[PDB]
Amino acid sequence: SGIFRDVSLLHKPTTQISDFHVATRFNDDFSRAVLEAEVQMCGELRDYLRVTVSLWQGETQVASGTAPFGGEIIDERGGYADRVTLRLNVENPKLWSAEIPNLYRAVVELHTADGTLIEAEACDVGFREVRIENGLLLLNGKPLLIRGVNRHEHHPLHGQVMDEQTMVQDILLMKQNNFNAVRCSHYPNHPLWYTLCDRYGLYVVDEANIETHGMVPMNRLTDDPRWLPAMSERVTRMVQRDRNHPSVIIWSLGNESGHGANHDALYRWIKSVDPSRPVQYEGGGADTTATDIICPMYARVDEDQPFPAVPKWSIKKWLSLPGETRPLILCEYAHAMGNSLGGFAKYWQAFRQYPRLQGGFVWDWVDQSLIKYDENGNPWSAYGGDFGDTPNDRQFCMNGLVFADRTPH
Amino acid sequence: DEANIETHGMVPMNRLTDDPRWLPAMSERVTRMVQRDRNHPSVIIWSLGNESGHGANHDALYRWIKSVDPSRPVQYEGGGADTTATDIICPMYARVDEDQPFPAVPKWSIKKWLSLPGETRPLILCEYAHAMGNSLGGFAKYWQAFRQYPRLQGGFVWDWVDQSLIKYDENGNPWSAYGGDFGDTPNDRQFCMNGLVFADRTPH
Ligand SMILES: [Mg+2]
Ligand SMILES: [Mg+2]
Ligand code: NA
Ligand code: NA
Ligand code: NA
Ligand code: NA
Repeated sequence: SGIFRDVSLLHKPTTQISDFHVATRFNDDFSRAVLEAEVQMCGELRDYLRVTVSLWQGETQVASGTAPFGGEIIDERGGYADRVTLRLNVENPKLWSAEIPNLYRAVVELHTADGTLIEAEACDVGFREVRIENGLLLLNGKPLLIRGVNRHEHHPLHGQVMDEQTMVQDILLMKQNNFNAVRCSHYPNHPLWYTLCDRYGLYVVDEANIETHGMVPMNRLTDDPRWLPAMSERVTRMVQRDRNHPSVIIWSLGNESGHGANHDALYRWIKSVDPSRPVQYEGGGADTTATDIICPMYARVDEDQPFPAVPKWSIKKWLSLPGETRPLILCEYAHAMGNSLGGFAKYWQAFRQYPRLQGGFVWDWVDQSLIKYDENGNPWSAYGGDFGDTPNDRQFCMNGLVFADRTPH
Repeated sequence: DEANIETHGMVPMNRLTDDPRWLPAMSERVTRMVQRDRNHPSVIIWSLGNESGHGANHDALYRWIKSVDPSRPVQYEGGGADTTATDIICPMYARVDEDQPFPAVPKWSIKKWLSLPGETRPLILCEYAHAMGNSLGGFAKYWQAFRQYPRLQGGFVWDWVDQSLIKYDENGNPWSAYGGDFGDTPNDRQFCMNGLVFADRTPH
């Protein structure tokens, strides 16, 4: 517990950019795109106001548009007098992917028409399309093969406080070891994480901070309308914060909270507000109505585990169950606890052989061990119960491909 | 119940089946079988023939059947086993786990075939486990997969009975003959003997 992420003070003008969303849509062969930027303002609404959105590739300005406020009519009462949508055409855009993280810079200027900049906001933009078609998850029209890992935010001396050095150290090692994707198990990450994945190039599953694993049954709260408000905020606020990062390719509704009607309501909310990314969620059997991707945890390659209600079928068998057509990407597989990873090659042979098996996220990146000091003051790696904590789950916190100090296992 | 149409020896295999001038001749082989056998309850699926590639005539006859007799699915393996002329993926000799990616008409592992993008049909092999001589090795692998995958609904082994013919030696004693034993040439030698049983019905 604690104030474990940054604290900052931000000055905004009274008339200000209160939100902005960037979208990139393409023609059939990705040789042409339209960047659309919806900008909202708060404060003093007057006809002299304008928004200019400009797009840059390095020091070159590739496109630019300026418009006054006032969006299209949307209903019988008119439109949003406090919003404007700019549409910029971009020819032959450089596309973003984890393989080549090409980025542009969009600068959003709020200004008077006669030239006074009130304030400017901005973001890195990655031109890419994410869509599931005919049972395949495609990025820029090609089927991805997810070489992923789940990564908690953990430092053996600082706990849950993340620092830039550590995050960079982690991304370098991930890429050096042929990973191309990371799942934010199980909550939104420190904001710099997304910037780093956008820039170095990693596909990201951004996940709402909702996990109620200890309830019995697991959906007791998620199926209860009284908890819809608290859950809604964890999903909606994450989307509002991270929707313009190109690294985020899939939204997740949280983890191990069964399948409740509140997940269905929230799945639909995100599909309405952000049609650019698929939404996934493993709870309730990994292939419920609240997921666009079959995303089991620890389903085996050939072996079925037919538990009642929530069986974990062989992944090859799961894809062809009667009526199923979605792609399957394990949200967790190959639990790397201790001397583990036995059978890892079996998963990769399957992924390469079956088109709709598009990979998965290993559990997990780094052991959650903490540093303790002995009588002589020498450091040593501690696990559950080592701090007097009880009940505890002992070494179950160490499931990493790397030790807490980032030395590889 | 399968129409008497097989043009395996043409090059390419659908040379006649894609030619409209052969539509009439083919149509009769399909329509007159349906007219004759459509009241038999044992017939559960109609087949458009065998190893004749995939031609427009097949599509035409597939729809004829579906229109006159909706009570039975229609299958046909030619042209890759999953064409528009078949309601069942019905490959011949596709293996359980191993793909055989031949050009144009690949034979995918049956487990993978079910799940190719967009595919939803059931899979029943029209022929599998070629029982020629000392054979049937790996037969259990097919059955373990059929029981594990709902959409893998079985198959028809190739085949029941060896096509050997009896000949008699100098002393008048009978012996089992195969291709070339009658002076026939060219011939395909023992490839006519692929059965689970000998010609006289003694089992292999
Ligand atoms: Mg305990
Ligand atoms: Mg010969
Ligand atoms: Na694949
Ligand atoms: Na754990
Ligand atoms: Na089956
Ligand atoms: Na034969």
